[PDB]
Amino acid sequence: LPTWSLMRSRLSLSEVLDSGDLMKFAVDKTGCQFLEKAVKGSLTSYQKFQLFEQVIGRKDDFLKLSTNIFGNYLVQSVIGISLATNDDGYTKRQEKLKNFISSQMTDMCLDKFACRVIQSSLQNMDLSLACKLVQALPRDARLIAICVDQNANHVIQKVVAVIPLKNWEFIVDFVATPEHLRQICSDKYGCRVVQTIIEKLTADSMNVDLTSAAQNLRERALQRLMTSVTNRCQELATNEYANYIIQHIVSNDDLAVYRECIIEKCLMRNLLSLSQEKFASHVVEKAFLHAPLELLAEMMDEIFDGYIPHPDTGKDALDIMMFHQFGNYVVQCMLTICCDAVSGRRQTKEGGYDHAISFQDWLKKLHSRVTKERHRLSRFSSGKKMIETLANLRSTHSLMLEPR
RNA sequence: CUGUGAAUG
Repeated sequence: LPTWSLMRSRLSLSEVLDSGDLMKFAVDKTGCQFLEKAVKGSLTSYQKFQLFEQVIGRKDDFLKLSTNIFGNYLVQSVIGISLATNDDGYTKRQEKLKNFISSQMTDMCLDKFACRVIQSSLQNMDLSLACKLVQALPRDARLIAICVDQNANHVIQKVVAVIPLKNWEFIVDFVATPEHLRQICSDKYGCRVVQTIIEKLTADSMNVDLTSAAQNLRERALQRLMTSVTNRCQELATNEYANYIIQHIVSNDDLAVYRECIIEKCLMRNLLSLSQEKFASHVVEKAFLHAPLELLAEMMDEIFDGYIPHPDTGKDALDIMMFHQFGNYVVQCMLTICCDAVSGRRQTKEGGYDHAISFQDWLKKLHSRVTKERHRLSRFSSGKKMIETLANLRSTHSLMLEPR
């Protein structure tokens, strides 16, 4: 810290701005707190002019402060003041700030601190200028690195949240490329980007404000991304991170038409295998909970009768799943769904049929199996829940098998 | 006999 300031209580902001030493204060733990308090006061027109010039008016200083642990806060603060100061330099200032960021977009996105300057600009700038920042995003392998970066992934998520889809449609098609989807989806941060894109592309209650034309644009982008997801959903559903994306599609009511596509193309005929997977068993659970009734019947039939019992012991698919360390959560789900249906906590009407009598059949199968195996089941936390679940109803009312 | 997901003072 410069010696002429040592920090005196009578230090004024104008002193700091006039001295040429603002960069010294801005990168200093104590000096930045002074500037943070100062710029919150009633600034004269010239004080603002000096701040605009010295904080967001000089490209190299702007980058040094934006990439600084303390200076990035001063940058965001001055950006806010510049956007709130509607003088005759307003248009020029915002244009220059867009140019500074655009010219260093990728490096700023990857920086722990400068990515906060990006996000604050995206949501605070006038929409027309914020859309220009989005155009400065890269389109090659650097975009993959941005989506899987611990910092830069939040830049993409911010774009998706505050910028209309027309501006970032290239990101949807970039992610949907089979080679790119595999890399991004199986990453801890990339999977958050994909899930955030899917939610923004959903016609849920947070998109009812869209015009018809923007709804059509959203629907077409959703269909392109859903095609790539459902094309490698088996790989996605078993992955430690991408299984959350499959769960989200299967469980979200506003993605109903895709839940049936995912179930039929990925989970059907693989329920026994996927029920024994650490990550995919959660997907199977969601599918049972949310499947349409016509499909749920096929899923139940696959568990009860889709596999040939073991030729030596007679162990069948239900026995494997009911006692498996992950499969038991699927069987519990099946039992809970049936008990909810017969007790009235779940409706049973679909497609012109009443499937009440079908839930009765599945419950009777499960009750009969649980009754016969009650002694083995009573050893386990899962078995005790299943027994308890059936008792509450009476009061009120990886090994593979040969598939069929 | 219980079973998995984000980066600044």
